[PDB]
Amino acid sequence: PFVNKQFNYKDPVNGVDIAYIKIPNAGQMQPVKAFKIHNKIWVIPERDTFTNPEEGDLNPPPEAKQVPVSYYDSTYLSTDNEKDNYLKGVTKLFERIYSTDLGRMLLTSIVRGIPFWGGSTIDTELKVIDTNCINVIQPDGSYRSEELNLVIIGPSADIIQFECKSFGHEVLNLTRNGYGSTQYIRFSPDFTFGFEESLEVDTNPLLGAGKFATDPAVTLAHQLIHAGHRLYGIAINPNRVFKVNTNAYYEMSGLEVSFEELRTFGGHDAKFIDSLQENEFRLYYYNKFKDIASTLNKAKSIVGTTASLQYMKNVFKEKYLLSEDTSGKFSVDKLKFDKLYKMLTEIYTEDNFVKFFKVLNAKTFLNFDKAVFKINIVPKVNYTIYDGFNLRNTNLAANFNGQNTEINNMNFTKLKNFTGLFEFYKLLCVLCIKVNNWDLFFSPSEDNFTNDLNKGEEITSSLDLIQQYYLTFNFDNEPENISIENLSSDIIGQLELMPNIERFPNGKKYELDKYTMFHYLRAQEFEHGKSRIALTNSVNEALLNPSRVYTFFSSDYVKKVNKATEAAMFLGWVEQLVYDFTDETSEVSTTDKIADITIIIPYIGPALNIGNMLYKDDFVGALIFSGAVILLEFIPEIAIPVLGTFALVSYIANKVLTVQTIDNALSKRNEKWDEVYKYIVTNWLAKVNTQIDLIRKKMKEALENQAEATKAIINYQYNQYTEEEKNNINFNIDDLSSKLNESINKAMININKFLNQCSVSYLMNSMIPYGVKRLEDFDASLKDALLKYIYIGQVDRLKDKVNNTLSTDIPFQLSKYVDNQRLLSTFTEY
Repeated sequence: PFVNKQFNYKDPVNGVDIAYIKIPNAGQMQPVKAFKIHNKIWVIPERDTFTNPEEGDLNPPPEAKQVPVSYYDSTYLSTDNEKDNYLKGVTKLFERIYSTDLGRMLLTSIVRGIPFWGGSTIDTELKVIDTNCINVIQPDGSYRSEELNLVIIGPSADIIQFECKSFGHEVLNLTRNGYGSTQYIRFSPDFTFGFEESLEVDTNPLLGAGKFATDPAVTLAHQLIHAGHRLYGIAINPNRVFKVNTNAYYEMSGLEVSFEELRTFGGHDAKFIDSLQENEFRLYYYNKFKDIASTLNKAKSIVGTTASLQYMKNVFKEKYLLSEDTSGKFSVDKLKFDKLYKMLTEIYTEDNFVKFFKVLNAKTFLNFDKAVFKINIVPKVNYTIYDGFNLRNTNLAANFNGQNTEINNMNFTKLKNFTGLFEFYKLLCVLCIKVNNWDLFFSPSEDNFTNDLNKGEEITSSLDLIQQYYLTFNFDNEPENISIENLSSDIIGQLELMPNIERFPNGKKYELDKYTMFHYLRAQEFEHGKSRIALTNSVNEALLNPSRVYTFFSSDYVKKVNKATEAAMFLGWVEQLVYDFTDETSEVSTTDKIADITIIIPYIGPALNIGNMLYKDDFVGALIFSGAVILLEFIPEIAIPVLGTFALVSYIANKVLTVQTIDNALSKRNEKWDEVYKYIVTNWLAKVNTQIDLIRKKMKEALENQAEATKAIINYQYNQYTEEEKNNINFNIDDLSSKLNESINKAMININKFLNQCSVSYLMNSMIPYGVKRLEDFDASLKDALLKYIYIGQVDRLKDKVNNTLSTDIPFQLSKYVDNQRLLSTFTEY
């Protein structure tokens, strides 16, 4: 196990594994008790008031942070019992992460990744940096400095803001120049992020309603991935922000997401960056690693400890995986460094940890949080090492009911979040309404996507991979805690300076002439008023009178819900309403007049007002007329310029050299096809898939709103009765709620199928042909050039080979480019 001996906040100070410590700070701080849990890893069950002098208070600031959920409470982690609970939770979380294979990989890598000793001015001498060592005070009083790699401190006033911190150098960027530094992780195991999800309906038709609770193991794995990245000095510069346009009303106010976040999240999240930027980052960090190798080569002396040159040379060689030769020449081998970079960049990702834990979690960042939950995971009756919340041999093992906040009510408590539901907003009007900042579309800018297609080019002559990496990994030896000369009494250090993020303006007003989908979504909202709720089809009426609620069903539904009947036929009323709702939500129209669109669901038309046009049948007509363009709020700007014509190098009288040139030309032709396909797929994912995802989520929200509205109407009607009638009927609205939610799911599968078909048909009809035209022109410009190039020996055979190869376009295989069950499933039938 990771934690060898158990720790509690009552053990008297020892001086080896438990001790009062002092960490670097700008001023002077008092010693704080700390528990070492493994080699080079310590924990401080105290609130973060030491590393950040600016964060010297645990009270809510007047300006709320730009985070969808934030819980503030100064009382937490102030009592001894709370500290013991925190220590137990952290130990259990570390054990759970160490249980899995990928977690063991990550923990071994983090323990191995000791920072670099580049604090010396002499070009041939290595000296430890003060900002990477901490002091431990023995009971007698004589403190001793020690190295370390990780520190866990209870979060700051923002109790769920889990952001890694570090102490940098005056002129060096230790987090991105390959030097590395110890990472202080603000982690809290007693709180979790409670979000909603509806993508598991296909695999779990009996998926429960409500939100879901994120496993804290995933959050700790994310923070640990960030710490491991910053330990190896491969983090991306923070100014590389994923810029998003904010001028449009349908555009976000701002989403400060770094490229490091994209790299850490993994999965589809890692596909928002093009291959060019990834290659640039890889080459830049390769240059940094070779610089580090040269620095190791030129260094001859160690000052600060008794450790010899050989031991530290071996330690840093294991840290950076450098190919040192017989003469001690450390070189950055391309293959080993590439494997290490791939492992740290793509293997160590949140998506892989979600797959390994077998827990429900968000796939992209766009489905922001909605609640914060207080949890206790110290007792085994609530959370176990192996399975987590989804305990085995219970009713919570299947369908991920253990992580449900409505089924596992005993383990979760909904706390108050400080960020108001309409605290950050935009004012849209044509009745100026307030639309939440986190409910808006994600619009990437055109600058974030860069390509080298127009540049010329010259011709010369899954879990399986994780298992293989485990079989090829080593867990034999970890770096030792070598004695080091004591540092100063106070470690003077300053946190790494972060780039300033300008406050996004709040309450920007937009004047329009058409009804946005947000207006229609808001028109289907009520306030649980005691007065009778009336359904209507005019969105203007719903948005003016808050008692009225807009509905996109037929007039029969409105008539049926707007009538009045005594308790004699209410028993019939309930079943008629549930049957009509199930019928209308499950309605479908089949057509073949639009390519790749076999389902043309009409009621989407007036629900989200996608077509800017009232009639649903006219929406059917508009869809079969104009393809999947109507769904997208803003048409993405896809532009493939003229491809770089190949430059084959002539080789006179060397026939086999000519053959190698003609083979490399074909290979790079296929690779160019694949790369253009990948670029277009990335554009489709970034600019179109997010819009369809938001439309799907908003349609689910609208359906749930309609169900809640009709449920409120029937509840109000039932409340109007007498007590004897209520007892005789015994109308249990929970059963009807479950029935209507199941009808919502039965409609949701069809809605998912339709939207998946539309989002794949847009790629097949309006994005791929643009590239295919360019590459067909490229083939036309290449075949004649190659024919000129061949003008001795096997002339005829070469001509047949080239004509056969460039006669047909390479087939588009969506499987190799995007890995998702729904998209592949809908692409299969065509």
